[PDB]
Amino acid sequence: PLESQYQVGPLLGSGGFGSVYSGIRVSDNLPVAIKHVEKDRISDWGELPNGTRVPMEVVLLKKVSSGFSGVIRLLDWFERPDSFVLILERPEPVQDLFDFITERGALQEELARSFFWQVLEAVRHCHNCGVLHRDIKDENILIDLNRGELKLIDFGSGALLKDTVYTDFDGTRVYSPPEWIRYHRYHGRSAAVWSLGILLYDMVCGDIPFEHDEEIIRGQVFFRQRVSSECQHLIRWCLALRPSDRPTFEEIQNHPWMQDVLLPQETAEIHLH
Ligand SMILES: O=C1c2c(O)ccc(O)c2C(=O)c2c(NCCNCCO)ccc(NCCNCCO)c21
Ligand SMILES: O=C1c2c(O)ccc(O)c2C(=O)c2c(NCCNCCO)ccc(NCCNCCO)c21
Repeated sequence: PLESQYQVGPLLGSGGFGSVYSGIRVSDNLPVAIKHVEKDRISDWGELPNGTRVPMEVVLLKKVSSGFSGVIRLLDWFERPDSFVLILERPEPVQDLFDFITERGALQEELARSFFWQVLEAVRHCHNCGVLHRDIKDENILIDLNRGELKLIDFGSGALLKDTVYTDFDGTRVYSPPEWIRYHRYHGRSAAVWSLGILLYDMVCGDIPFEHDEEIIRGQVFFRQRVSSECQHLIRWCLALRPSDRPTFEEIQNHPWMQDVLLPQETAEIHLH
């Protein structure tokens, strides 16, 4: 039922997470992405309502895929003998935020404020649906080039949101909070806020702030680019060393720098058309 309902196009990516292909649904020609994950490499399983044994990513994608948001939706999934196959939305034309920043260098503040805000909305929606992504970064963000809408993509290192400590981490190191580096333990919200601080610095600086553990643990932030007294403050607050000194989502979104965000459409008009 799988290779009959969907027509595979070119490979889009591959790596730790598996392989992703461009796809068309025959039913009607909606762009889709086809994500192959091999059973052997799944470290983390869950179970759906009806109680089947699936990869966590599927559990998580299902909890966030209801209604609209800034998260790319799971349209359907299939099991095979050595792999799971996931059918997801595909914006058209699309480019990931990594390449986007790579191409234009640092982003104008107005453009960063728009993008960052949309990320905030997406992460809120996930936190809301009891999901924690745990790997927010430029390359897990797709941009729908036409509508100026951002979308989150890879739940592979995700986990259900819970209020107790986490002692496993699979996201990228350079993006991991100092409490992880030092103690091999973190809480979800505050660690998300840290990575959001990394994401924001990246957007405005062209680059990430820290590379090596000692730089992460030190937590000192240098700007290689002109950035407003105020973005610098928000970035620094997100990257506070002590988790409890970081802002909540709400405080981020009420930050002076987050005022008068653009809508995605006008963002595209001004910065993508
Ligand atoms: O295109 C997707 C994609 C999609 O279109 C719809 C849903 C999805 O879940 C994906 C997707 O997961 C994807 C890639 N996997 C995530 C890489 N994460 C690295 C872990 O740190 C890795 C690469 C990838 N290709 C994006 C296109 N990149 C070139 C233009 O920037 C994708
Ligand atoms: O994404 C990584 C990265 C990763 O995903 C996994 C392992 C890694 O070691 C990196 C990484 O080193 C990296 C960058 N280099 C760090 C040096 N910058 C601060 C000076 O210490 C500098 C930038 C960077 N991200 C690219 C940001 N997007 C714009 C493209 O230039 C990375």
